[PDB]
Amino acid sequence: IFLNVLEAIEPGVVCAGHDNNQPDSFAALLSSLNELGERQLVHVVKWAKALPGFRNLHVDDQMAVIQYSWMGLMVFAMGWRSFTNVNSRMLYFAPDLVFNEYRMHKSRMYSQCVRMRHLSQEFGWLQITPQEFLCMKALLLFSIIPVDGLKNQKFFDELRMNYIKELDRIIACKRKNPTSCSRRFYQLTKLLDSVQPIARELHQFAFDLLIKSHMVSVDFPEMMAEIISVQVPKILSGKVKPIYFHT
Ligand SMILES: C[C@]12CCC(=O)C[C@H]1CC[C@@H]1[C@@H]2CC[C@]2(C)[C@@H](O)CC[C@@H]12
Repeated sequence: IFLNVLEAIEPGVVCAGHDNNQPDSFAALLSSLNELGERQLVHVVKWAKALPGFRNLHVDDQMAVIQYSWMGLMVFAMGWRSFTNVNSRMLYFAPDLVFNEYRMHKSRMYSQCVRMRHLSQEFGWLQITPQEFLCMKALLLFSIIPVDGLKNQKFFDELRMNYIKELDRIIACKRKNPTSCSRRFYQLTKLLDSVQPIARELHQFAFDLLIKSHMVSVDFPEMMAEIISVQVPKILSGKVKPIYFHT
């Protein structure tokens, strides 16, 4: 039943509304990414809330969890769109916002894009399964919290453990078998850990851009400006940190 839900609640295609007739300018690319950000945020919020056992979390923790994991969730899904649609050649942000080397450099985000392209490849280098992808993605929502804990840390802990057990079950139940029930787990949890450092580089980047955003003609939609100035700082200042499997 768990896999039915994830498959059933998987959001669809989200376009960024990017004008591809216009030249690839830093402000153009980042504004489109920003807008894409506002657009996917809406979806992620509706996805997370329809997640199994999500309502078991306290109200502001439901929101907290979302406002802290959104960067990680979106990159992971983006990495995945890149794998299916284009074999991780280029980064598939949206059908109308595909980044190539030029764009990557022409976004002043080259290095970060290398890491994400690198992630998309892992989906291939490991032959990651659509069912594993979904579970992994779900687990990402419960992978970053305040060091002083949430309102009801207990419920969150119950919720996080169960999701881990599921990622473990779709690695055991008949389908691909292989006693590799361990090697496969070490690797996925290893892949899961790797989205975090990538998400941090983007967190810092989004932040600096926002501070001097109007100095570079870069528009930040409402929701995005709020979360980057209110929630991301807590991550960057160390108040909220990611949960790592390996450490
Ligand atoms: C989450 C988004 C938007 C949704 C997506 O598919 C990928 C992705 C990764 C880069 C983020 C971007 C939103 C806008 C940000 C945060 C920019 O300010 C700098 C990095 C961008």
